[PDB]
Amino acid sequence: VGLTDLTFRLLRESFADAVSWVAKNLPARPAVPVLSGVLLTGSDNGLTISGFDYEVSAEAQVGAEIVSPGSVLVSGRLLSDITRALPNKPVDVHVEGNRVALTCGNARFSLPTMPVEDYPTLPTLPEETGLLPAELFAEAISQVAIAAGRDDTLPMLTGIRVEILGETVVLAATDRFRLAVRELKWSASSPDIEAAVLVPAKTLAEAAKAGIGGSDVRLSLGTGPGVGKDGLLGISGNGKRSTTRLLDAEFPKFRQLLPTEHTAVATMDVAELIEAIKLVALVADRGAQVRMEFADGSVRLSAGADDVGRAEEDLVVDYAGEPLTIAFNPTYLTDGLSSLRSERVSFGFTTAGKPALLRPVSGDDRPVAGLNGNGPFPAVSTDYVYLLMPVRLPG
Amino acid sequence: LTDLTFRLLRESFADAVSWVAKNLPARPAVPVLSGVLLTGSDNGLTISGFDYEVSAEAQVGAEIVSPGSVLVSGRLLSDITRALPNKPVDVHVEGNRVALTCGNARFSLPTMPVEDYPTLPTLPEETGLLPAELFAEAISQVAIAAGRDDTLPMLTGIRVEILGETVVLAATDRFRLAVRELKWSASSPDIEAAVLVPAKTLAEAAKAGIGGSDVRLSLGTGPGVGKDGLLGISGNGKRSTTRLLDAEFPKFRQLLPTEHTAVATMDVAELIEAIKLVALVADRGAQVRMEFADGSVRLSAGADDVGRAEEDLVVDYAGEPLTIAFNPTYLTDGLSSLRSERVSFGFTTAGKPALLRPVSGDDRPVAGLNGNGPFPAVSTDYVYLLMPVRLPG
Repeated sequence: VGLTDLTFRLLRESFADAVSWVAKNLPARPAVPVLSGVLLTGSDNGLTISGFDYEVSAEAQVGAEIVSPGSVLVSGRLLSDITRALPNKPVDVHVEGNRVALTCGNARFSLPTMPVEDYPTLPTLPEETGLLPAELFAEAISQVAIAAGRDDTLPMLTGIRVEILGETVVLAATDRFRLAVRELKWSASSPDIEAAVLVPAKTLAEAAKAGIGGSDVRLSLGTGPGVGKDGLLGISGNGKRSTTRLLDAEFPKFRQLLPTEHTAVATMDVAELIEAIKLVALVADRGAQVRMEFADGSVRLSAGADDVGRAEEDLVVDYAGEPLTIAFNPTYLTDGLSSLRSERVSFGFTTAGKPALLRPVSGDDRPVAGLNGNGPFPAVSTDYVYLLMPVRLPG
Repeated sequence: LTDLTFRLLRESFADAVSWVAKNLPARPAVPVLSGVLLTGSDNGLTISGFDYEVSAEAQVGAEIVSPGSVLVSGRLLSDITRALPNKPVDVHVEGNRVALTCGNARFSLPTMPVEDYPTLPTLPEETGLLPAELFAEAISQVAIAAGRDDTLPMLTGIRVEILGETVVLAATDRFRLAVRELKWSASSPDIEAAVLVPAKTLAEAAKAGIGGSDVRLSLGTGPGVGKDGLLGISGNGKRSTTRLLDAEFPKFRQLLPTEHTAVATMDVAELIEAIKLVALVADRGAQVRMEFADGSVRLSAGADDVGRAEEDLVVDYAGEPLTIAFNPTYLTDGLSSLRSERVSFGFTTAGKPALLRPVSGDDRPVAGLNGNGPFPAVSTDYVYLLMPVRLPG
């Protein structure tokens, strides 16, 4: 259907990219068989590939000499496999009605065709709500996404919380053992904009790589009194764009959970501390736990087991407060430590049954008021925080 | 008096240890066998592993400040040895526990009873030797064609045949035959037996031949090359033994073509890419087909969607038009192994094995109207024989 049949000439380099970006979303085995197709559409002077699985929906637009408009549905994985395995010659697509003739050099393909009238019109895309640099959005989404619950038996934990307080945005995710919070400055579209939504975590992290080009990605939730309404979020920028259906769940109150002051405060090198963790945990005890003895200007981490496999390492910590001994799940620990994206790290303990607080450290800012070992230290502002619960094992 | 203790460079300790755990992997049957055995003596340390089939043993130069031996869990040692800094490592048996120390890293590993470890095999007398890099190349070329399936051994081994001065390697999964011909320096120029060694055990030992620049097979010598039911690869610091396989192996020289009705010659590079591409639509991967005509071949797979792909490339061909079908993996496996610039096919009919062999420089490549009627087999040191394929309706 359409009247004519689609035919075009794309550069392959460009065809292959556009196609993979669309299959990287909506993977899996879609529920209704049709949804496994992608949709190519020639018009104006550009081609648009489109995918849709009812939750997410991607769509790329590449510049291609179309020598005849139309649209066709063709199996999506097959197109992606072929597009990546082809030479680097220009590729000649041409619908011979019911079959797609694909040609690139002396390679010739005859793919079957899916009924382009069972494809259910991918969503529209709410009105722009603001924008921010693409590389910064990526960094910010990775930092927060680690702490998101990967388990499907329970959503809510599976989302990133996006809160907009016009001009600043804050990202937060949590699996119940970690909290990652990122604070951000974007260019809003209505400087009095003010809502908060919950978007599925992977859908969002995936779209943080369609932000390499664009050098400026744009969130589209809605504008004004209808930012919530319109049950979805839209990431656009460069040639790519996507929508993900928002998550209808309430998310931990969460500012309540942060420390106001810390009884102890440490500061060692991230590099060294990671290596030291990956090493003592080899004997870990099914990987369960690593422990940190904090004293004077040194910390001794140590795991050990049912063989009593015992390992320990000592490194120098710029410490302040009374000797403290705390235990962490070693993965949660290194996850947080990778994310700080910094040279060195700063721990903030209340007691040893209460969340440690990791945040980054670049240059000797503070210290400053870190001499008075005998009593509470200030929280101190920061744009990235990782809150890590301490761990317990049974006998 | 005191228990083993020593000082190794880590770089050297880590290598020696991994080489011993790369063999005898899995979950050994008797629990003890999961340990490795460190032994200090003379002025060298030797790690030893053993699983009843294979048995490796590396020897590294280490300042031992006290001789002895201890058994410690093998995977744990390998994990630790690879995760340690680059400082010198201080092992020291505090009897019942091994104290391992490398910088400010300190480990206290448990100890296994070194008297349940069952004395690893002795190693038959040297039978010959050949360059290590050539032995590796030759083992990879022949090993692809070996059957990976355990329901049936025999297909699982490489056939090593020695005809003093020349050795030949052969493996087969029943659909491919790879044969490699080799010149080594024997120990008794009238040496003459043939044995079957498990295929992986041998390919694994083809990487403990990077150093040594000269690896040495030890089956026995004279009238007792067969007897002594095992093979021994040594060289550099490493050495291993593998228990030989007691099976008869396809008669196999019978299966080669004397003459070919057709003979083709195209570029290996182009042909591989072309195969990997048309097989995307392959039909569960089952088959690729080659139409041979004049000076061009058109490969093409297609399916139940009829997913149809095809590509045309230029073949230096000689004989009457032929159309043959191969399993595409078997095909590219063979094609990788030729280790050559270009390839030469040798077809009898189209229900009979093609013959792949390498081509470097215009020695004989069609060479015109030889011609049409039968072509010569032509000697070669590496041959890949690939059965054509059939699918059911």
